[PDB]
Amino acid sequence: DSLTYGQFNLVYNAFSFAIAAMFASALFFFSAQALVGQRYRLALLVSAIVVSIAGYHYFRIFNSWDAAYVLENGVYSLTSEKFNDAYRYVDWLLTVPLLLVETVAVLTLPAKEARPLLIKLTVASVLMIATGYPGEISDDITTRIIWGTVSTIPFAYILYVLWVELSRSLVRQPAAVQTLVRNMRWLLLLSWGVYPIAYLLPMLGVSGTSAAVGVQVGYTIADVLAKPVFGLLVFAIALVKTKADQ
Amino acid sequence: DSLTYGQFNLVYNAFSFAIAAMFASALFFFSAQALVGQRYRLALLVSAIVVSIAGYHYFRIFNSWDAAYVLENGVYSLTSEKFNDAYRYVDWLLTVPLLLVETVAVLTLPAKEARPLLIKLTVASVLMIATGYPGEISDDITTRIIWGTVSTIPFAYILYVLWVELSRSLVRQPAAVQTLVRNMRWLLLLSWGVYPIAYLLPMLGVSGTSAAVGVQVGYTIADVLAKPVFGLLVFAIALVKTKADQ
Ligand SMILES: *C/C=C(C)/C=C/C=C(C)/C=C/C1=C(C)CCCC1(C)C
Ligand SMILES: *C/C=C(C)/C=C/C=C(C)/C=C/C1=C(C)CCCC1(C)C
Ligand SMILES: CCCCCCCCCCCC
Ligand SMILES: CCCCCCCCCCCC
Ligand SMILES: CCCCCCCCCC
Ligand SMILES: CCCCCCCCCC
Repeated sequence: DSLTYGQFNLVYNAFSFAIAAMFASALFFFSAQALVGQRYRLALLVSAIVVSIAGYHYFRIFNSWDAAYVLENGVYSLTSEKFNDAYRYVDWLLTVPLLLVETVAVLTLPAKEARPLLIKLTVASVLMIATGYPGEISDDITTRIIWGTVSTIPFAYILYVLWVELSRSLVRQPAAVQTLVRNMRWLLLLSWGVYPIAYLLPMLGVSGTSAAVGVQVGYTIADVLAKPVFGLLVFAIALVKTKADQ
Repeated sequence: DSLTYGQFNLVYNAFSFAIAAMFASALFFFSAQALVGQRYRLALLVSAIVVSIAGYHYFRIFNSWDAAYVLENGVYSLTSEKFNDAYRYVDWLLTVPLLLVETVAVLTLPAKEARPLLIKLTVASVLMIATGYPGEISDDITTRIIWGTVSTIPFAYILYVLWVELSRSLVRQPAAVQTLVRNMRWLLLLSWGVYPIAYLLPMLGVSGTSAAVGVQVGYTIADVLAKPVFGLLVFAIALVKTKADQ
């Protein structure tokens, strides 16, 4: 249905803020390669690639939102072009595996262990995103609950596996490294937890237009926390690891 | 006069974006003290203080803008509470001298030279900001040109002195340090140059409401470039200097 002034702007502003955050962080992460040792530059480069891809999609998402509504009679009425919910899920399919690479890369695990860990996590993320999409686009609450519950299964698998692997990497490492890795553990858990909570809004009653606004804003803030903010923690780990290698 | 939908939002969004950028960078700069040597932590702390103060004032600026207009008849009409142009100039009076401290602090000059350099630059910045304010608030174009031209005199003095001092600090320093200091020279010149250009908009013809929107947006983007973005360059210099001290 139609959207109020404040509702259209909240999403409009959220997408504009995301474009700026992704592209500005892309420049930072790319240049920050020169501040860390050679062994950790791949994690910085992948982080720059992640936010560049997300920045491209938020540019497309911004245009899809702008073209979906029209200001008339003091409100925003729905136009003929429907909002493209697929841009975000296509973005997730590409960037979430890259986020997993960035995470494993800064920990410097041996290839015999890093490779099967990455495949299992990447396969799980594809299952998570693929099962979430039909529930995301449904107009039916029961359907949204069923697909979303299925999507929680690989979601819990990824977070459990990453918590254990990050905890196992702590051993022997210097104290400054250990504190950053422990805090990366929590930022991963809390930022990724925003997504299913935001997915739950259309079923907590409330107006359907208010729920749809909350979902779009929630996913956007979550993307900012899980990609550029998370990337800053990866950058700090690379700095301290570079120093420990003297 | 009254403001269109898009005009009120552009400023509304600009102030919201500034609050987020200042407070998020404040947390980063405060914590980044732990990534640099003890001799450079003061520059990081002052940078955190700068953006915390600016964040407070943009919170007050955001509320003053929100309270100055009211949505009615599909437009925004001017309310009884007038917008407070003084918040920004009071903010500049406090943070610009602190920005000058941050700049001198990361260069590690001796006290016999750092102290008189800081006093002369601080006195010039007060003169620059104080003479600019009467021209900023005038409804008369001739008055805006006269006070603004006077304000350009200490403005040019500050930029000339900082260019020379930064250039003189280059000597002997390692190659990685020298490139960052040269780029800090340019970011300072270009970011500070946005302010008088934005000040010029109300005299290039154009609608008065469009000019007022452009001034507020221009100053806000300039503040983001000259405080948190500039602070990231200071942080990089402190990182490379920490390493050169081995
Ligand atoms: C950069 C983008 C990222 C890190 C995407 C994260 C997405 C999730 C963690 C997915 C959450 C979902 C469920 C667990 C609940 C059902 C619906 C989903 C797909 C949103
Ligand atoms: C963080 C805030 C900063 C760095 C403020 C910078 C302000 C200026 C460089 C002042 C510019 C002005 C003139 C040179 C032209 C006349 C009006 C002014 C005050 C805006
Ligand atoms: C850092 C590189 C990102 C470049 C983003 C370009 C986005 C172009 C969108 C074109 C849509 C037609
Ligand atoms: C980082 C500390 C900044 C705290 C900003 C608080 C702003 C409070 C504004 C109160 C206005 C009444
Ligand atoms: C669905 C939430 C999964 C949380 C994983 C955390 C595992 C910690 C166990 C030590
Ligand atoms: C008003 C612009 C002042 C520019 C100062 C740059 C000085 C460079 C001379 C070497």
